[PDB]
Amino acid sequence: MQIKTVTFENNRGERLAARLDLPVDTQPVAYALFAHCFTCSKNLKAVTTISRALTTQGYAVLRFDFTGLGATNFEDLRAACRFLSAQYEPPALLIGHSLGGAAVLAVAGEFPEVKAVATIGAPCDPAHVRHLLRPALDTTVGEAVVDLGGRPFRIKKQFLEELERVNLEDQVRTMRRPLLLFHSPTDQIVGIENAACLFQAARHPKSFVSLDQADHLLSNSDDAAFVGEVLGAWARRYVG
Repeated sequence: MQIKTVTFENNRGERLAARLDLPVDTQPVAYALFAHCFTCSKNLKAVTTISRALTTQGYAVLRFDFTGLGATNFEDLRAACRFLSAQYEPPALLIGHSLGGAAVLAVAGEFPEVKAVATIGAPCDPAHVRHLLRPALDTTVGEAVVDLGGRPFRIKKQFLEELERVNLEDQVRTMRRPLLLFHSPTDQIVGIENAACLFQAARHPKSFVSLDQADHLLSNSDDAAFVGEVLGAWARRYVG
């Protein structure tokens, strides 16, 4: 594995940063976009453990920090996908954790080259997102403060507005791509009922893997390794 810092712009010319994790394979089996909220934790051990499991299997992984902790919206995720399409290969796998999971599910259908989608702890609807969010104080307008049980962060109000308008369950039903949902039954932030909701909305192929006693932010790195290894093995059926 080699890790690189990358930079790219969105359609407003704003500069975004990400980390690109490359495998030993000169040609990766696939490039994955991984939109996540693990930056809410005390460290990045969860996301680097997942990413390392994927690079071990030959994937390249673009880690996109959805929290902005180092304000996000759908266009920033699209910008990351365009960056991969231009400078690498269009991503064949989308991965989303927490709010990032809701985001990748809502945009996956926009990208024909995406062959598989996987999420971790994703909420299924606006009511369960509202549980996590409150309006931020205006000065910079139109943002919200998110609480996932760790470091809080800001996002654009446009995110929930757009998510509510496109309807996540409709998007999942019409995605026409294989889906893998990970969720902990003991998740205190986004309840396990959200995974059942998403699974019922989806069409086959659809899959679900239980994270047993894991927490929302995967603070046990054994759980993060598990997610990465299973995800990589599963997606290989579809990406090549």
